[PDB]
Amino acid sequence: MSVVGTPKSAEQIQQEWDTNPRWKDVTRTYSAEDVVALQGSVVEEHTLARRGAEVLWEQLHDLEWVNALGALTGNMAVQQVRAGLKAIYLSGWQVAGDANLSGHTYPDQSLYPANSVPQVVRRINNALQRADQIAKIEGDTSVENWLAPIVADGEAGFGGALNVYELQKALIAAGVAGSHWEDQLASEKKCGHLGGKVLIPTQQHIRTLTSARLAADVADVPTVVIARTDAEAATLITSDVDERDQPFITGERTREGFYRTKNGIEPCIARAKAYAPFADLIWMETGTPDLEAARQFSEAVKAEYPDQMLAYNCSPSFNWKKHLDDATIAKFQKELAAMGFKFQFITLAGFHALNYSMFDLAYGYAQNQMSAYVELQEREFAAEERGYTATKHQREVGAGYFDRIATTVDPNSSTTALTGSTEEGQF
Amino acid sequence: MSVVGTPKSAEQIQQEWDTNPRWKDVTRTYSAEDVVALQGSVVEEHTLARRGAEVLWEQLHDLEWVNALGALTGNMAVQQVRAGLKAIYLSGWQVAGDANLSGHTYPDQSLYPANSVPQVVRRINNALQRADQIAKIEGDTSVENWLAPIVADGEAGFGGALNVYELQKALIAAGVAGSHWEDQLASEKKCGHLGGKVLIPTQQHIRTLTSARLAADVADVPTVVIARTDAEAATLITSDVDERDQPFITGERTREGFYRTKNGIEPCIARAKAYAPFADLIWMETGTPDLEAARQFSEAVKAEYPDQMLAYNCSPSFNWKKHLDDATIAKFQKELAAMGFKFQFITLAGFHALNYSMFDLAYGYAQNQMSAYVELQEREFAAEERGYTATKHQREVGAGYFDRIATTVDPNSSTTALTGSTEEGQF
Amino acid sequence: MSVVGTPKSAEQIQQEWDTNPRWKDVTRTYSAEDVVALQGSVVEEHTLARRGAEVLWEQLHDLEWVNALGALTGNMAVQQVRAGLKAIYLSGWQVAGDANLSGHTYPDQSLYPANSVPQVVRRINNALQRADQIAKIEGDTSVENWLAPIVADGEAGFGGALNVYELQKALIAAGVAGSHWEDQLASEKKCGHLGGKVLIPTQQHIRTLTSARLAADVADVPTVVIARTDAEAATLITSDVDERDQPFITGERTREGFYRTKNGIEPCIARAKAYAPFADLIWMETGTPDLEAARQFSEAVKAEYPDQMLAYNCSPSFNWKKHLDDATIAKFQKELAAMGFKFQFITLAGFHALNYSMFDLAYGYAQNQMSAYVELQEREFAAEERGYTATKHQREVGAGYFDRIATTVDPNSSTTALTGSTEEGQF
Amino acid sequence: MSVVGTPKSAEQIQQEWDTNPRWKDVTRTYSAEDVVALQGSVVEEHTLARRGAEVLWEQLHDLEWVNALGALTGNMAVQQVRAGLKAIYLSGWQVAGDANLSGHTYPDQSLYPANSVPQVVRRINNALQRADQIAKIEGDTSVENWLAPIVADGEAGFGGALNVYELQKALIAAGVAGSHWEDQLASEKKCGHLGGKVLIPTQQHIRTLTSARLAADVADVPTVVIARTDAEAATLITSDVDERDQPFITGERTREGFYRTKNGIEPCIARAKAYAPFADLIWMETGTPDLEAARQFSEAVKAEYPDQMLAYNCSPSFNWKKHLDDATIAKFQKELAAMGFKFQFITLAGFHALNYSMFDLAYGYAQNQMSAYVELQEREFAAEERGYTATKHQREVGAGYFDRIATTVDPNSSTTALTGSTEEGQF
Ligand SMILES: [Mg+2]
Ligand SMILES: [Mg+2]
Ligand SMILES: [Mg+2]
Ligand SMILES: [Mg+2]
Ligand SMILES: [Mg+2]
Ligand SMILES: [Mg+2]
Ligand SMILES: [Mg+2]
Repeated sequence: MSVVGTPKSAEQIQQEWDTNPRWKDVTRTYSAEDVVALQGSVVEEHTLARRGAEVLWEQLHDLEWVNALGALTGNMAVQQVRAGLKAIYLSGWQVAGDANLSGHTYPDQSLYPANSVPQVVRRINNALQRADQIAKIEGDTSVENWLAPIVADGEAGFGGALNVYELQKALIAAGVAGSHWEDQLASEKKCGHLGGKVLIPTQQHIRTLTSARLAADVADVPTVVIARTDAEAATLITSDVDERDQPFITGERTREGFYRTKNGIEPCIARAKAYAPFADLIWMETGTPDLEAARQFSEAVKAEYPDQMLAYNCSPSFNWKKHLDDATIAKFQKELAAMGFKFQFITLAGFHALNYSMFDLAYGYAQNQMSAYVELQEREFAAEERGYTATKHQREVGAGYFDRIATTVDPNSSTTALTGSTEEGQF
Repeated sequence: MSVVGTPKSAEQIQQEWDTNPRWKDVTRTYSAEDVVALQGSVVEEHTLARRGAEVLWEQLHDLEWVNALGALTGNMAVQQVRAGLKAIYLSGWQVAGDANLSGHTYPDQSLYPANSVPQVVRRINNALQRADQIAKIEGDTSVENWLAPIVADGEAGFGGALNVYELQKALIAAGVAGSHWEDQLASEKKCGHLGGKVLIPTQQHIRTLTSARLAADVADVPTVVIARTDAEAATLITSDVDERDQPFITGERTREGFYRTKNGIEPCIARAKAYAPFADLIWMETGTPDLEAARQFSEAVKAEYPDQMLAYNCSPSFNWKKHLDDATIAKFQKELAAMGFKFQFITLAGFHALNYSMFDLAYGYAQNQMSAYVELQEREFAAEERGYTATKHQREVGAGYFDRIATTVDPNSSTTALTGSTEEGQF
Repeated sequence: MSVVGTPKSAEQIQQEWDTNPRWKDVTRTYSAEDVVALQGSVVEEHTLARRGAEVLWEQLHDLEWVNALGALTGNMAVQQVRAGLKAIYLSGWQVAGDANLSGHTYPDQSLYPANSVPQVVRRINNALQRADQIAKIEGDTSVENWLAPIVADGEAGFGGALNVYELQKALIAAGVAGSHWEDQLASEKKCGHLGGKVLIPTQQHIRTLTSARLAADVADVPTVVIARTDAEAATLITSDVDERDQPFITGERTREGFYRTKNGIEPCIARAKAYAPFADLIWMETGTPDLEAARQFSEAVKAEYPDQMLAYNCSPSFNWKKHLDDATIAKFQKELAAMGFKFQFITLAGFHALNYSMFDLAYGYAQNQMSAYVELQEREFAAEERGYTATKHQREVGAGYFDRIATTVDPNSSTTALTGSTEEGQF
Repeated sequence: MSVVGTPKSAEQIQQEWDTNPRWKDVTRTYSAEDVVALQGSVVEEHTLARRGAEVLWEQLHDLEWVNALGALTGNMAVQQVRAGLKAIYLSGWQVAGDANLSGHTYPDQSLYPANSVPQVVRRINNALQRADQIAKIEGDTSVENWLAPIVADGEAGFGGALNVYELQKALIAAGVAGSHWEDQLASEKKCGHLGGKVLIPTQQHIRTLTSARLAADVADVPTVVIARTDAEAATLITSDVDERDQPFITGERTREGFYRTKNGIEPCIARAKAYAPFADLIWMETGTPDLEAARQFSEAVKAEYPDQMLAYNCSPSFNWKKHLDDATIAKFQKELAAMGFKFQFITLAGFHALNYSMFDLAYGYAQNQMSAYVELQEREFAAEERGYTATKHQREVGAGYFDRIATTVDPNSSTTALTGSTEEGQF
């Protein structure tokens, strides 16, 4: 028949795990033969997941740090990369608020359908691919890599280890470069800066990270796996079964049967160390933007795992100027990078950028009608020396690219779009 | 064996068409008994489509005009209402560019799946409903009508009269208030400011408008029907069958078999007059923002149909200051409204606000990291004086509303969200 | 200013609760005031949800029993109603196997996206509405109610009370007549006839049944709520916090933190008694089709709630003729109805009818090609005596209905479908 | 900065076109450079579309003929392969009737959203992959190739050449092996055996076929392209612009402006010869199942293109025994295969199998309840002799495969599914 997509043998997988530096301090408690046993007789190639994960991993080592902003539409990711950024962050909060498959607006509590983040990963890749296609026919080489790696939110996995597995597999099918997984109970998941957070036992989250790595291995892509702990603020945990969690149990219980637990940096450091063999990066959620609390967490973890890369949420859920002055804000990311926070991200940047700009425009328009919009259009013209291109919305969205398709099919077509447009005539 | 949703009698519908001022100069070439024959034995109520269409009809007569901005996400629509706007425009261009069900970025050429605009109508209504629910528990009466009427883009119907019918039916199921339909060939559809436009015969567009009205009648809701002509710039038409079109046919053909046709305001005036018995509002696409041309179109149509309301596209596809001075720009919508342009809209407002604001934030972030974001957050704090609420993003997307559900189910729940949040603590 | 969809006042809600016999023995632990506070200023009418819930309720009291087959496509439900059944069963197992929004084939473990069953509800209603519409234009009175009530699977709620609330809300929006809810941990959910099941505490399932009733009340519809218990086979429970479950707790614990518990009919009886004030019907999963065990459960429950209706899963996961002779199989559902099992259903009827018929067809087709298909067509022709209509597939699917739309829009249309069809000329 | 998915060079593409026998008689009116120009800087690999197309092309040359049945769910394709079939047919008609993204039941008139068939391609592939995964862990080698090639319906492209391009690209991404395209007007598209069909000019369908090859070239996969002509029965055409269609134009016109045209075998032969350079297989719809008419068509076409493979629709829209005796029926497909009809398919097999099997079961269940279902279950047990496996529905849908995933993550998990199941205990 055909040999397309034949899976590798267990031995070839094993040699890769033994010799490739990518897997240096990666623990897999399953075997290579286990991976092959799950792959069927055909392995689909996942081009964008492979390329993204590779590029992300190199970047995490070659750059002083990799930073990103949350993107919830395709055009958002295109502008992030046009503006120079080298990675995209796919916030689950933002998907909950304004981009999930239920169509509803939700708080950040794993309420939306579990395939919602994968769909947005696919959307962002499609949008980047379109900018890449448009840049090629225009000879625009100002952007080196349109296909920036995407790091996406797996939340608490929407259930057990098998829901984790399927989420990761879907994320990879959509072309994700990395994914993060937090040690909360899925059925009570919260934004790390909301209350009512409930942890799961340390070993249960190790199962989740093992499942996330298994799905990437079965899919044969080196996806970046990020472990997040919410132990800094959570005062509840589902069980005391795990001996590593028992030191923090207080004995008090809730009507639901949850266990009260002592929160803070101490559970966070211990969970980071338990997750380290199972995590390419480690992220601890914090209550404030504090370089000193971050140094304290960082140093402890590298004390046992010196090569362990970390990740930091520069969260809009912090009132930044209530806590830091302008000098500290301006150095914040650079300082974190020195401590080993190699991936830093503003989770809700898209939500705030979108909501503020539309309120600003709409309130102007409610008072001044067209004068309000022309101010925006003039700001857009001005931004073109900075590299902005979306003022010409027709080309920005592919009109010239689909013209090229139409003339490739029929060079004499009288129904192409850009010729005779007001964009060609006024821009 | 229930009375729920029993359809009306023919006589009942007929009497409504005869007596309700809503149908003053509305021609239906089909009968009431034709409508009943298509309704089965159960007629689903469409609450939001009914309320939206009735509210929209009133505002078109009570206000001096109705204006709106394009919205491509739910949060966008929420901010427009929060800022005082009383209607939402749902642009098909923006759906093609950044919000359609294929996942791809597309030029405005009817490339996306035909149920994409219905899905966004449903999304916007869900979002406005969430805001309405939150305001109610917060005792916030600052907005009188959260459920602003949505006017949505039907494009060229994505095919024949039955595709038109199904699109209108889906728009109504999602809660649309009004829909607009243009006289282009669906297979060659363009943004009215792109080239390569192909008109369809006058009678074929009357068929489209009749099908949109029938679908609203069968759905038993008074949807506002908007007729759009693209004849100002189109120099192609599919056929010379219609005697009303023949005066502008030149006899030149293209290789695809299209007919060349003399473009300009004269064909728009003739098509407008032909569409007026079938259209609640009439919309002529133009190539520049020109108050004198608008007046010429308006007076010509009103000479025959004095009560005929018009709609105008304040298009971002115009380079506005290259054509008008700030004085005229400032008075543009007010002047148009006096000529009878009672619905005016900026089609791509959402695209440009989203793309510009993200490029701006990202560009600063690339050079100054957290300092660029804190600037945005401080702008958001400032805008609270004008009624902005999204700085508190948790309550904005319904964290307090879902807490209320949670404590309604279990008042002693230990896992509610706002108590202990950094938002409760820092905002 | 509009009165469309204005919410009721708490007093109206209270009076309906106190006076409607629908709510005779129904406990609500929240107030009518609470419900109103969640309704915003507009309540969408849910026509099919209201009509189907009312029809379902009346049928449960007017017929000896209501039976149903699992349906996973719209055409399936149409054929069930055409063949005389009076309710549709919407199996979550079948959705996981062959009709969920991930696009993947899954075992029955709550792996698919949580809006999947709602989408199939909406689909089934659309298909029944089409059959209804066709029947009207055909003058076909052979089916008195095409819109048969749909009873759909809400599984273990896909998370907490809030995930339950959103699933019930989406089911109602899609037009469901009733939904069922089982006392398993969502993250380890199983088909009742699979091993490895984990119970939640009795109170937590009461919270679920309360959440489901609350969403029905906030959506202003009398949805039938079914409580399912999995305690006949489950030997694991998440916690020993509820004193009603402690008598069955052994005290040993698993690595996951689960508690071993003594399974069988006695925990089912106790749980059923605890659920009775919050469930319109009660369902205990069993390991075999056994009338004697069903009698035991019915007698025990009814000894305290004599008017409590029960549901029974006539499961294809039983090897029927391994456990009963043809005489017992023939009387099975009649005997169950005499014991109060008023809703009875074959969950996987659609999966087995679909899978066997296609294997049988394809096997014959591989062997004798067209001869195998002609055998099917001839059986279809022979079934017309019994009322089968789908041999004429064009009309079955609405070609004549859309011809009626087409000729309503344009009575002179030269592109209608059934005239000149091979169906008109060969059938 | 990665070599993953680096596009081939134009010279590499040219060499394959010049030297690979797959492209022997394939005309491309565009260039290899035009293909690279559209590829961006990264080309995603489409494993299933590549493997499927390669297997399909091989099977069309190795086997006496390749026959298929229409499949509208994943389980349907699984049973077709289990029973020995080597290809799957994906019918646009069936998607309209029971499996499209609108949720509605439609007649076969391109009413559904244009990404519906790609979604079903992706679904079928997912379902075959799961059967493949299950077979591997079961040690089941009874099926040589679970990933049977999929031939899917592109209808009339849902618009112009760019709609055609996007549908082919979406079909490829979902993993299709071949796609067929008909010379009908998209806005008036019909099932070949409905009336009211409108042809488009010969050259316009060459543009569609060229557009379909271009998309496969840009996606770097050798998708099989089938050309369908509806000219046997269609009496209307949009235009007389093409001199190849003028021999049949009568001069009369309809009120819509369509041209009446003389239908039959003669325009079909002229159109097949025009399409042959742009089609891997050629299909003419017929009004009856007639071996002599089929013979005449093949001989006339092969008279000029001796190697041109043909495709034939064994349509359930024929009343088979009304036209043919059992002997002709039994030999029909073999006879066609000797004429060059290498792909033969029963389009609506799934619709009729699904509809008849559910009516039959439900009618029996209405009369005799469980006796009727046990009759089916016993037939399923009996079919196991023939290779049927779905009586064990738990493993059929992957309960064993997900158990293997669960015990790869945690070998001592206490929540696996098949151990303790009734399927293990009773089957
Ligand atoms: Mg998140
Ligand atoms: Mg590590
Ligand atoms: Mg538009
Ligand atoms: Mg009018
Ligand atoms: Mg179930
Ligand atoms: Mg009760
Ligand atoms: Mg078809």
